[PDB]
Amino acid sequence: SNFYEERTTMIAARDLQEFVPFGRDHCKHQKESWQLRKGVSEIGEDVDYDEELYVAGNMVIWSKGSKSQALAVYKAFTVDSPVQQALWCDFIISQDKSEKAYSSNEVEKCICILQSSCINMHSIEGKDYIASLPFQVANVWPTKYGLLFERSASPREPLPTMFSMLHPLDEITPLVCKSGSLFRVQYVVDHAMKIVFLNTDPSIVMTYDAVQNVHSVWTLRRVKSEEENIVPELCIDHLWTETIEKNSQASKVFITSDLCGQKFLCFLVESQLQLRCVKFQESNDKTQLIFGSVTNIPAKDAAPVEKIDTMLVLEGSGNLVLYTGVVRVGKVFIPGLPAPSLTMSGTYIHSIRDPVHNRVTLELSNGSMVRITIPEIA
Repeated sequence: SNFYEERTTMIAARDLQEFVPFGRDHCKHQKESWQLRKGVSEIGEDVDYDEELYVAGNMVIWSKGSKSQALAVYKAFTVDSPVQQALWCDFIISQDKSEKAYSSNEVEKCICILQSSCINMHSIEGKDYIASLPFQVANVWPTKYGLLFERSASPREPLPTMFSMLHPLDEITPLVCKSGSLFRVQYVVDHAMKIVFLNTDPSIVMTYDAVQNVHSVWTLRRVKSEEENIVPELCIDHLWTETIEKNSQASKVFITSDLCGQKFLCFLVESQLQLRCVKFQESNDKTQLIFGSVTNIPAKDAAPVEKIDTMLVLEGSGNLVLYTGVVRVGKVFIPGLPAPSLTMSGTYIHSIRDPVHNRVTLELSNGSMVRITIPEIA
């Protein structure tokens, strides 16, 4: 007899609901995009709030609601030309004078809407900032210090390709980079370097080097007073380059933690169907990051589920698999929606997105979208 001796683990997903972005209803009527993040509840309020930032054509819809409450609040913005990009961002108002772990910078939170002609920043407190950039914007990224712009491509004096904006009314300034050697700072001018990820805490940037086909991670910080070299405000400071087969630009990047607190920086390399997960941790003197082993996890797609310290992985086969960091926990089962080897339906999960609390969106192959709950394995 087996005597309860363990062999296989199966995870019960539950609380399945059709998902259609809130903003889809409140817009003109075809390209659309959105992102979800957690909203804030009041102190000791027992409810999970979602925020959605939705974009279609000339409109941006911000909304906040709950899966448990009927009504959501929303704010619509309409501009005159197609929205290139919309994002949440924040600008430092007052720098933290304290070393204590509870202390932080006072900041001004905004919704940033980018058009061809200009950029608009709408603060939560009610200020509309209007600015424009002297060049074409390929992409913009929120950072700990505001916004970071990538310029589209159009003696020897190359124009810098990356620019920070520390306050919506301030002049933008070129980014510099510092890269350590064994045996100095300079302007970012390489067009081969592509940003793929920003994070605020820890304050880092991940880039893909399009000619050497390897990713790098950097500390994003203020320039030091030895800026003897228009003067930069921010700097990217090389931390790590992967040791690695064609290696494409990462399609998705995120941080996850396992059950015992080990963090990983994970980036999905589509061309190899791998999720590369690199351990990292803060220095014990807390001045910078330390990087450990990298693990390749087979994946078509993946999403961190932060509230419960696990990560969902979608395999090439269409199987959903739950991880905690790089340790596989088990297959995830969804009532009504079998894996492909278990159904005659042509319907499979095409992709995974919008993790908030313990819920995640599945994009299904028949066009529709479904939101599910992943239980604590805690």
